[PDB]
Amino acid sequence: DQAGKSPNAVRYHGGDEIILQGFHWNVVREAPNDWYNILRQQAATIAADGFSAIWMPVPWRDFSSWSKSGGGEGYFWHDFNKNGRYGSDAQLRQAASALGGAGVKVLYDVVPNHMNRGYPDKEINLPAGQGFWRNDCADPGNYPNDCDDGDRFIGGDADLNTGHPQVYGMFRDEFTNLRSQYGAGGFRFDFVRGYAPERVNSWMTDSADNSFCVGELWKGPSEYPNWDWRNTASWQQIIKDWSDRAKCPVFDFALKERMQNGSIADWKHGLNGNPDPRWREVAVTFVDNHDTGYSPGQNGGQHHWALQDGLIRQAYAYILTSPGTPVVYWDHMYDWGYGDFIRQLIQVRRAAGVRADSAISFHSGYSGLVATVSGSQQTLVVALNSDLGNPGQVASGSFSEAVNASNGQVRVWRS
Ligand SMILES: [Ca+2]
Ligand SMILES: [Ca+2]
Repeated sequence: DQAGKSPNAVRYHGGDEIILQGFHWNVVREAPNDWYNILRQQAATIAADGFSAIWMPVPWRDFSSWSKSGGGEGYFWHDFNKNGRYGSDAQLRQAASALGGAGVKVLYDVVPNHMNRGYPDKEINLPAGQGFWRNDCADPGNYPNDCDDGDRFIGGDADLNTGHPQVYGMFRDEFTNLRSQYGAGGFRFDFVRGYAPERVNSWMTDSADNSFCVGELWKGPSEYPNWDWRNTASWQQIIKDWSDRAKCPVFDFALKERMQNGSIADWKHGLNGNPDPRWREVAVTFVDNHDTGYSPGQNGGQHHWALQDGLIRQAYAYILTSPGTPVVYWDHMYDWGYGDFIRQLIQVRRAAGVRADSAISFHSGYSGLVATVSGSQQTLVVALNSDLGNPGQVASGSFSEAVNASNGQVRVWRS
């Protein structure tokens, strides 16, 4: 495990990570209070599967509820107290210790934008009029106000002024706490549209400068004001700009949007297919998450922007063999049976020495997606839903079949 910063000081931790998203949306309903125990017991497996890092659920306790229903998942926490719906503080430490022990870094999901303000019994009480809240200032709309330099969450009445010295300080100390007592190797920043990118850089600088970080910025061009450059920019340029300011890798929503709206050939338009390595290397690719995808149980979870089952293998084949840093959804790996297939690809990625900044070229004369990836050990030829007949039609060298699945729809060759 190589550990540096990118040539632009982006905290990609050597560009060699392979992340497991360690939960699904309904864990709190399906394995109530038992999730950390399950992870502790799976640690050896996760490690054996080839993951270098795991994205843990929000550790901050959440006892919210709303009604079809939800609550307690962590995105509406009331405290920094770890005795929540995923398990106890003690179980968390054991889980973290087991994962860290098996060689898997622990990335914690953190939610700095808002908190369950109205929760009666909480350890954190910030009064109104004092400037701790967004709503302490005039709230025109879902736009920055003087009390909050980002967008608001729903109504914006739970929005924190993360720029308030005492609020900034509060998060900063919790981040240090997670690192010193909960074995945090990094953080996944939730709803980065809600506060300044610069703040993420400060928090990282202050608490875990050399760790891995990733921000989730899900906001399309049409969501910015008409006069904003972003209103007419590509998905790639919007997320790249955030990454440049936060100095953290960013979820590849450009690739997700093409997976959802374009054809397989169009997948070459995510951040990760960018010809500039300074662009590609900060991309954190995924297929689905707790939000966009399905989850076992209750109403199939959230499924806000789910990838159809007929493209699941193709999607994994693509992210596991290409530039950027890939993320595997718990469910595809461990619930739905794609595990064996994902394991082979992880092995293929590792054997070829594919990293965040590896070069990728797309070949125009065949159907589907055809790409050549220059891994540091080997060259891979990837043909998805293609008529390509032999790897030699697009690349020089001697190739062996590495993967052949879904009736030739997924094919990978190594040099
Ligand atoms: Ca690394
Ligand atoms: Ca906000």
